[PDB]
Amino acid sequence: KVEEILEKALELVIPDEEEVRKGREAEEELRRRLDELGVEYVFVGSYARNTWLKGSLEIDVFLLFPEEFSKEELRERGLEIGKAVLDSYEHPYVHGVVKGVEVDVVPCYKLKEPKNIKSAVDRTPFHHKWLEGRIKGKENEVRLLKGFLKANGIYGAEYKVRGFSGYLCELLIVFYGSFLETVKNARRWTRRTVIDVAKGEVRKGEEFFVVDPVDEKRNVAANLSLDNLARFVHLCREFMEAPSLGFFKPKHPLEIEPERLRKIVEERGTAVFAVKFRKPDIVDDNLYPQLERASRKIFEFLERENFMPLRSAFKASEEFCYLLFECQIKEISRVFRRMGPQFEDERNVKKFLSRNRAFRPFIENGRWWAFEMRKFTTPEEGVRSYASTHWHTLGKNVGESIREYFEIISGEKLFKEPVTAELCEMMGVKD
Ligand SMILES: Nc1ccn([C@@H]2O[C@H](COP(=O)(O)OP(=O)(O)OP(=O)(O)O)[C@@H](O)[C@H]2O)c(=O)n1
Ligand SMILES: [Mg+2]
Ligand SMILES: [Mg+2]
Repeated sequence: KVEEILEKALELVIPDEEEVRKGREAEEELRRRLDELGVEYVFVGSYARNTWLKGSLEIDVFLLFPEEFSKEELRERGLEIGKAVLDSYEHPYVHGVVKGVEVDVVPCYKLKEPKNIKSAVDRTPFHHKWLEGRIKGKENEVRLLKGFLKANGIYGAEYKVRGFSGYLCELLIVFYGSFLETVKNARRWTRRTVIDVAKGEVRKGEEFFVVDPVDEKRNVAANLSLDNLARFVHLCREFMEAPSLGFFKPKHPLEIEPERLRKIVEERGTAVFAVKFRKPDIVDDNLYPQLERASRKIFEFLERENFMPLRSAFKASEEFCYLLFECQIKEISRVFRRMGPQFEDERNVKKFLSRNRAFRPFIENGRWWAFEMRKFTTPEEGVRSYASTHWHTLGKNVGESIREYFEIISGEKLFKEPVTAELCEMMGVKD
């Protein structure tokens, strides 16, 4: 059964004649442009090992340079070989297109093996060398892994996904031999599982760690979040229990009507709202970590102010960002208890009592307390206040945007914004 499912899964993960066509054209051409210049380079991507997922074609070329320091020559070479170009940020590289195919031209040292100068980009060539000879023949196993992860939103080590990188997928296929064996054993991974590829061993450690065979101190699964690891383990246990081709297919967007959402929310009886603001002009890897931090600070504020947040989420559209929240408390009393000093402190007590208040302070369990008034009674009002004077804690660029402008939105108005998918997921809505 399973083998039959994996067989049909291949038709979803293995590229196609018309994209294996573009990659074969752009490659020859790129070599021609690189050779004429007499450049030293090496293709090192998923493309270079035919392990790239269907529809995800892209080429990675690393230019090799000695022991000198400013490879602004790369800026030069790339621009001179790529039909179109862009500078993506020791991180600046050329990204463009050649014969229609996306290409990355990156600056590294033709290092006579492991040492890596201010390593990062310099490791990429060894990663390729280490894999090239071990992955041969299992290309499609890698593809099944990638396709499986992707269909479930966990392929990609970028901050927006915090999932499994392509490289991590190839080390795993190499360690276990195949996609199936990988999932079968991933059913027993724990948050303390250490997969040491170079030593062919699995042990227990401090956190989930997949030792890079090229550099033992590096955790290849550094960006995989604890929760996406958990989801993969659970997915594996589910697939083996009942394999289905559906695990290799994107789930379909819960086409939900605003009136059905209003009904779910009034039925849950919670306060559902979002903070809307202009999306700052920064790259995803910079934006997402700020959206996560801004969402956590606001959640912590809601917890502290006793609005009992249930869950939060965020969304980045083309022009705006949204921080979504759901709280168990829609309204809290205007009066609250303010803690005073122990009865023994004559001086501080006199001070605590000198303040004018609508009600009389009192002693309880040896300490003075006073009833005082809150400056807001709903989580929406609480957040309007917080976002107005504590935007500095919400990330450098996200906070600056909120400082210029933001609005708290709820109800139908909220349902009209492009955040319905996030809302449904946040509340666990099902079809
Ligand atoms: N040690 C490294 C460092 C970087 N890359 C590059 O980092 C990006 C991740 O790619 P890879 O790990 O090869 O997998 P994907 O490119 O995601 O492959 P696919 O989209 O086809 O699934 C790629 O452009 C790849 O060229 C790599 O392969 N190995
Ligand atoms: Mg690639
Ligand atoms: Mg790339």
